[PDB]
Amino acid sequence: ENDSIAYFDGHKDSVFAIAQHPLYPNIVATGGSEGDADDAPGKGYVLDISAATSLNPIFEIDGHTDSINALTFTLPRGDFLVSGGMDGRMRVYAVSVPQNGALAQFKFLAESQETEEINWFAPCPSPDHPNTIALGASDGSVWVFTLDANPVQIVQSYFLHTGPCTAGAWSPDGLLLATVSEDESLHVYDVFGVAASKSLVTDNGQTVVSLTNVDQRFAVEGGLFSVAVSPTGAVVAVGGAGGQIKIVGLPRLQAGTILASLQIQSDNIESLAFSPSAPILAAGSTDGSIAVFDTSRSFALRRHLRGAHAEDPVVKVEFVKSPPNAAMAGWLLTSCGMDGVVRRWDLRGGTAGPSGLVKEWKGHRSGQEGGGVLGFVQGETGERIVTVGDDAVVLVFEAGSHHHHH
Repeated sequence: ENDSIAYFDGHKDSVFAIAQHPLYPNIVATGGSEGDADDAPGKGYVLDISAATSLNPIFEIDGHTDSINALTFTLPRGDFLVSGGMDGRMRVYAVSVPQNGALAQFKFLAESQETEEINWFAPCPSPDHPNTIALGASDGSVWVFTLDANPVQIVQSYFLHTGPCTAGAWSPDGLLLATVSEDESLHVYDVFGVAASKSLVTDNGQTVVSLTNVDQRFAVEGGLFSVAVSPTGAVVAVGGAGGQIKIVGLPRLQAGTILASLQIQSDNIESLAFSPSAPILAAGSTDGSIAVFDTSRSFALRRHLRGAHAEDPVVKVEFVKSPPNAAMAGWLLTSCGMDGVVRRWDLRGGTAGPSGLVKEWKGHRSGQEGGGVLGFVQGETGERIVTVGDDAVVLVFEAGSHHHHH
């Protein structure tokens, strides 16, 4: 019924976004809508989960005149907290986390509003370019900013998509940024100019891969909604309408060709994740299923988990980076859905060539009752999961790998 060990009910309506500090997993920001009126503002909070039953915020994020839709702490060390709204506002806060005193301080620095609606954030993982963030917007544009020193630098502003930019993902080296659109296009941007210097950019001078609706072998009718890049940076996966997934080659810094096409599930692929260390790709669908493909076997189907979240949308799937049982590295997947449940899966099973349900966490309302889980973070080890719900609640769950035996 309710597996949570703590909660936060301060949001007045849908909690759309959540971010976790990269060094301090107890520091989590949540953001969403304060109501359904046309003029309802957005609101965010910063929480300290180490206090985990009712949580009290350590900071409040004000200034958004519409729902907060995106949050991120910057890489590598969370120097900034950035909020992004349906008002197009990007608000930048400096973060200080004193190992001495009672910790976290947050200071507003700047606001940028180059678009009307922010759809997503993705921090750049390049160690060479700290505190760099990308976003995609409803006008199809993709912006890359660096937070340094006019504290907001514009690194890139791209206008290649012609419809809403629905998702973005960096390559692991942080040199490429892959984004997708409702208009069915994929563009992979040479953000820092490295590919251009190696004569690996397309005719438009900006991308290393550009595929659109005119490319018949690529076109996914109804649009693209998710994107993920493999751990070696060798391929990008895009997911879209009708359960379709396309695998496209990237240059290593071969490029732009379709290496595999998939369509096992029946509705929008809303979430895609490559395992960080097992040769598998997981896809979550609006139809409630998760599908697992073997990346070293032409993306053969390993397992089709029908009803992973009943017949409600699978909103997010994400691999546990460093599970307590080191032997399970790369094989443990956490998912959340509009059924109001968070689940974790052991993906070793299935057809691997030459259920797997591990744990369920309940507490949110289902979509049918006005809830649904819209997002989560789970730290490095997956042992503490913090959720955001359409039922305006934030929950904290634990995996309990440490039994504290006597």
